[PDB]
Amino acid sequence: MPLDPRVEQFLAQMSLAEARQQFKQGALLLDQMVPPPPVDTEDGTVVTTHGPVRIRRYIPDRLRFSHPLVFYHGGGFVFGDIDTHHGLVARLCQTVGATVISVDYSLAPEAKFPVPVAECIDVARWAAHEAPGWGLKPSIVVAGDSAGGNLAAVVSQRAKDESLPIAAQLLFYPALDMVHETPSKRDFARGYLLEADAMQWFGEQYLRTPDDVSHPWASPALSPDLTGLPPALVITAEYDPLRDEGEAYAEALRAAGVPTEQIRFDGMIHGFMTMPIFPQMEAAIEAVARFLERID
Ligand SMILES: CCCC[C@@H](CC)COC(=O)c1ccccc1C(=O)OC[C@@H](CC)CCCC
Ligand SMILES: CCCC[C@@H](CC)COC(=O)c1ccccc1C(=O)OC[C@@H](CC)CCCC
Repeated sequence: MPLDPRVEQFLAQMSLAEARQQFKQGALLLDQMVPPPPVDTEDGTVVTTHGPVRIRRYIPDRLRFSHPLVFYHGGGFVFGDIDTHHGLVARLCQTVGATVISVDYSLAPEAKFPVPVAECIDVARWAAHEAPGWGLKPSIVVAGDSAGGNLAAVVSQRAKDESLPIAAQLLFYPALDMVHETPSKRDFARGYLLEADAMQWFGEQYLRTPDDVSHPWASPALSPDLTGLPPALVITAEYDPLRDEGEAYAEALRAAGVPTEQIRFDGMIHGFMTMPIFPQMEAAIEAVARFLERID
């Protein structure tokens, strides 16, 4: 099932602080290539158990969905911010007609595992508490892309113990298994934007020691019991190392009686939902909207 022609062409044609700017610079380029919709935003800070975490609450023109979204951005645990993922959250907000809190969680290696996992829970728990004050259901919807998809997944699995109501989880090409090699991983290890060397490195920045790989707050795919987790939208790209662990984990949720929609965007690569030059980005944001209609 061959590459999308638009993605094909993108691939064809190409210090910590330095690489971060570079990645910020790459994002904002795209945001000028394809302007985001305007949206009302508030800046703010949540008092978490690991310090203050900056957040941005998005507010849609029409409010249609009954629960807040909590978005954890990607970037491999080392890159990204609220501004990097403005393009996606903006659209999620307006297309879905929901309130989104984009979380500025602490980055690695200056914060190590499992600090951001903690932050993300505290913020979710904060949003649950705030939700009635906005005229919404206390339940929330966690969402993320890649590393952020990982957090979403982990927050969901801790949700019951942490007494945090979650009505759904949205996983955009997440990382779920740092222990197992998989056909897609292996097969798409170099040349499809997300590479294996990058992934080894990210895991050195993020983890304390190499044994953290088999920890379920790092590898949520390894948790043997998935019964009664929140409904899941699991979106994967075809030519992506993380594709296979994403799809297996979705099959597993489904076998554990968790309402699951899994969707592969054929011909696409990892990161495509923060890459608005592709039509498939907004096609997936449409999938998020449709899925979330079914949650009530
Ligand atoms: C704008 C969104 C895309 C950005 C993308 C980089 C281009 C990052 O997306 C990822 O999913 C990711 C990519 C590379 C490395 C890691 C990840 C990831 O989250 O965990 C994978 C494990 C594997 C050992 C590493 C950390 C181990 C504690
Ligand atoms: C269902 C969970 C997938 C996760 C994975 C890791 C545990 C297990 O994969 C397999 O068991 C597998 C083994 C041999 C051949 C294919 C597959 C497979 O996934 O087929 C995916 C096909 C189209 C449907 C790709 C076509 C486009 C490139």
